[PDB]
Amino acid sequence: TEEDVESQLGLPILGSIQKFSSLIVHEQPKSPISEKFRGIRSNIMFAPDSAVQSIVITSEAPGAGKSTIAANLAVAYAQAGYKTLIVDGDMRKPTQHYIFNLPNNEGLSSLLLNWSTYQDSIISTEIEDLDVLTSGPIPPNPSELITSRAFANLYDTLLMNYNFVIIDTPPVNTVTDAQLFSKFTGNVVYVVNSENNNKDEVKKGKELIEATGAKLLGVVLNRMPK
Repeated sequence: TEEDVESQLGLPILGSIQKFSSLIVHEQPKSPISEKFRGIRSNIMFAPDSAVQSIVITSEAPGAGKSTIAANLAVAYAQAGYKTLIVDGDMRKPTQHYIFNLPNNEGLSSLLLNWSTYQDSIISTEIEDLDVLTSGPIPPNPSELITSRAFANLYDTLLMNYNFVIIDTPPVNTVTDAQLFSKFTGNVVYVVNSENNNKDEVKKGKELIEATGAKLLGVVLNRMPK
């Protein structure tokens, strides 16, 4: 199935994740699934002259499990020794505060608008070397925030303070938020729901990501069978 997707979509497979509290890499660190997350990490970082310090994670459509992939990949980076930040850049339908069991009264949107401080907006989790910047309150104008000087300045600060930054984003099919964040990271990981029978959507997502000019590092195939 992996080889089918690699050829039909024309992208390398960074890893395939079987169907499977969300944080399997933390709760079951020796599991074969957790090892596949470590394989994704390794495939991103060892692919010579790439210096990847940050990535956008997006998907072809809603319901692909993208946010769970992003969170577990962040745990894998932290376990490998990277001081890691996961940013919930989906300010429309945020989920990282649910995944990590955190409040969402302060986060990305409030930080950018000066309603909360840097120090208050980023939370250190109970997992060593893993911090989370939740989305904050839902703004009426998310794309304006992403393209603001405020975000450009924040991004520079994050690169000073973290060895690796992962930005979860909305799916790429209807809004351009993922593309706008890709200006900053220069790098995108594409989560594809293997259960999605609409291959036009899968192919279109690749096209949309490539149109940014960012490096499409490869695909994470999710919800694979045993």
